[PDB]
Amino acid sequence: DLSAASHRIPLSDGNSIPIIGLGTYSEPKSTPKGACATSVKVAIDTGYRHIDGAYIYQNEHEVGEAIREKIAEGKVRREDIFYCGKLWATNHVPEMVRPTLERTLRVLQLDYVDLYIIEVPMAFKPGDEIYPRDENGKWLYHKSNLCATWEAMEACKDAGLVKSLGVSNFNRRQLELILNKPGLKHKPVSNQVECHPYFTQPKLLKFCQQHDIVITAYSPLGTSRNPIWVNVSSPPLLKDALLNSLGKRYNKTAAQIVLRFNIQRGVVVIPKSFNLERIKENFQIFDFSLTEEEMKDIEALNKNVRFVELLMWRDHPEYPFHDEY
Ligand SMILES: NC(=O)c1ccc[n+]([C@@H]2O[C@H](COP(=O)([O-])OP(=O)(O)OC[C@H]3O[C@@H](n4cnc5c(N)ncnc54)[C@H](OP(=O)(O)O)[C@@H]3O)[C@@H](O)[C@H]2O)c1
Repeated sequence: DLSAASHRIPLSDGNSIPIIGLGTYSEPKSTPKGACATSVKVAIDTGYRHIDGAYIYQNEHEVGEAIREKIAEGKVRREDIFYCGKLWATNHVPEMVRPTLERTLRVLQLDYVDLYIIEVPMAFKPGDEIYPRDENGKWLYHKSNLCATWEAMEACKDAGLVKSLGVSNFNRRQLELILNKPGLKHKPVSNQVECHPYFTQPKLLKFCQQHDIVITAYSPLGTSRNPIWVNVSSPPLLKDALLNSLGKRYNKTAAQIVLRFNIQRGVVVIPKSFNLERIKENFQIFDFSLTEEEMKDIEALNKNVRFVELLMWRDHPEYPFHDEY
């Protein structure tokens, strides 16, 4: 059903989202300028029609530069491109939601984004710094009011600034808080969370599917394993015995195996790569399919261990990882 030329899956609001997209986060200090723009351009030439980014990644202007150039030359129309932006923790005050989205539209130099999501359920001290802390290093938190923040996101869709609304790093409770909100206008159509063979999100996936919420697997390849924030407790996902074994069977890499695993179960994948060859490799997942037995053996690889714990904020009231899901 899913092909390189056509792999968009339905969202509950009547829109659709390409099942594979290009992630664009890259460590600022160790990433050449223009690398994100080049990659987005290569991704689009390869066949990607979905790009995942965020203002705090500090390269949203490069993302816009690439999309606009590809539109300019006629490689794609704006409508063929799906861009997802994110609302960071220091911008959850209702009055700041729209101005924050507008800044991103100005950075991208686009009239709207296809998907705008609350980046994390935790609210931080409003200001310039994206990581608020006093002289003692104590993180400056802000009282979260997801319901209020959501109503402001809704107003943004009403103004035509965004086609779909969603969330990221939200547990069942935080999702319910919105899904049961009195007078809910636009339900979240997506929840972007860590998801791969080592963290399959079995219960959260069921919950979301139950409410017609599509899951977007971030860090679908198990992260770049940067110790600054990545829990390296688990061995490299792409070095996994079974994943590499199955790869040989289909003459595919473990990366292609894990990506295929998620899209075959209806989970959107947004693998990040700024490497010409790997960008292409990750897209070649429509010419084969895993058997029901292999799908089961891969799912059986789950360890219930996150590569992204965000432990520095485990004391925040809205930390999403205490609950079982
Ligand atoms: N919303 C959130 O809270 C959140 C959190 C984390 C990530 N995300 C989003 O999800 C995207 C994906 O996640 P992520 O960047 O953390 O991780 P990832 O996509 O799981 O892995 C990326 C790492 O894998 C390498 N890689 C890419 N393709 C590869 C292949 N075929 N074989 C071997 N290595 C490969 C990349 O290096 P090269 O670039 O050199 O190929 C990079 O070091 C982000 O970039 C971002 O758009 C969202």
